[PDB]
Amino acid sequence: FERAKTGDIIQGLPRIEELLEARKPKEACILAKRGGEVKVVYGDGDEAIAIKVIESNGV
DNA sequence: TGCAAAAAACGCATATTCTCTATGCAAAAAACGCATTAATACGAGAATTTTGTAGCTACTTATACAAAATTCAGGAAAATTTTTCTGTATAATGGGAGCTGTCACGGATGCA
Repeated sequence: FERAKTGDIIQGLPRIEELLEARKPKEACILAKRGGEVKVVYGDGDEAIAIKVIESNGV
């Protein structure tokens, strides 16, 4: 089962230092070059759990 | 239970009279004066005489040389303790002791 890794005893003394020295909050790395739109749900038509990201103007 | 009323007491007629307010007597204190004697103090004399001043004299000390008769600081032996060095001869042939339950981070390497 998906299970709680959320919180609402969250964002406390630890959840700030990770931004103070500016570490890797979420360690993500999404890019940008503008398109941008609903983009199906994951890029191109998505599919069974397919995964991509988003586009409007762009090449 | 209202008084009218009688007798004896209790109130308007003086003797008595007796504490009482009132002056002359008298006796001894006292204090004042006659006063007398003695003592408290003035006068003179020369005697002691201590203090005040000078010079002499004896004691006391200012000072100038220094090795007195005694203290001490090294110097150089011992005296005993202690310290460093050297030496003693069978065989002996690879070292124990915890680290193994922390979370998270930042490089820094290895390993295909």
